[PDB]
Amino acid sequence: MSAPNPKAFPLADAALTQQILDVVQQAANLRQLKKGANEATKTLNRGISEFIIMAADCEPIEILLHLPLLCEDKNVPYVFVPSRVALGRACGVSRPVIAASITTNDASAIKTQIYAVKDKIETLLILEHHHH
Ligand SMILES: [Mg+2]
Repeated sequence: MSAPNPKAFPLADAALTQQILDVVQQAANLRQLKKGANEATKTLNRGISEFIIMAADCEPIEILLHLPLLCEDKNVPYVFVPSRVALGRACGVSRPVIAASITTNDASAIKTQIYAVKDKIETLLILEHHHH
């Protein structure tokens, strides 16, 4: 266990973290999720990312620092959760995950839950701090 990197902003609080992890889990089961920094980057480049989740304890943190920049340029919501171990479990994997992307599906059974998370993230972004 490690504390969130100072560059890991915005950081979802405990409540938002659980909300995010639960949606990530449902997205994993519905195969509406991409895992890893590279796969996440590609969803952004393709415009198929509803939102990006990153681990604040990613080490080294540099491997994912391009994501906040990319999301800001693409107007895509992004947030950091405190644990890569927890995000890994939510992704339905026995390994830590440092980045994940919930992909687009307007007919998704969990569309409303994804939209709810997006709105929460967007509100956080409005409250200061940008990577640019
Ligand atoms: Mg830019």
